[PDB]
Amino acid sequence: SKGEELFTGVVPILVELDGDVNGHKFSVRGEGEGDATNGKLTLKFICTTGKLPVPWPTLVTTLVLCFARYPDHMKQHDFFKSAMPEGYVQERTISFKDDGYYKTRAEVKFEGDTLVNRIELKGIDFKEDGNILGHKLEYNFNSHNAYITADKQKNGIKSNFKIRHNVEDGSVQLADHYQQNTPIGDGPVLLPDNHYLSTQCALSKDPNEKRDHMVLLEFVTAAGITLGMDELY
Repeated sequence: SKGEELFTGVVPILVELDGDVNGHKFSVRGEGEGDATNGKLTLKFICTTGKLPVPWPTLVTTLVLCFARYPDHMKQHDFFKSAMPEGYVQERTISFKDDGYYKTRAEVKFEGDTLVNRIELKGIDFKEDGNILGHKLEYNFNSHNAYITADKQKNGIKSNFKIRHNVEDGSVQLADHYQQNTPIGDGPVLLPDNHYLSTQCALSKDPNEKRDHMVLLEFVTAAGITLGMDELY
């Protein structure tokens, strides 16, 4: 697979989400670019339907792991780029402790020169004045490591990880993520050995933007695979 050759430069990104949480419907559109050589994402997201009925941090994980920086000695473990340009399906259940859950299905694939992430999200069983529908979470996103494992019986990968959202009173809201990715095309994909992605996020606002929005700078770097001494020649 020569999919990783599509990420050697800076690649434009389009994100489209349609969401429905407890019947509160919304849409999000994001645009920016990704620089996989540095593991860098820079995106700005707009809620095109007005007010976002959930906190922006709860959508960060849903809103393009093909831009992770895989170190040279781990390039053979990069499922996400190997599926390109045809892409992969990314499905999650995100269970908020003591509250509701999101179900998401996304297609991540190239459309022309642009990497597109197109998502359908459904949220169920939320408390209308819980931390999510009640907008009680701080506008930030802690650094976090997500373990990747191969899912050979589906020709893809899976991952489980806990996101810990800061609550405005000082408590923590757990978002338990269960994730599965499977290729869209029939070409060859890389099934990785066990490793993890290390992610840092900086969330900001655009001063000249009146719509409900999120400016996002994110770094994703792969790690956790023993870089031995044979790989030195």
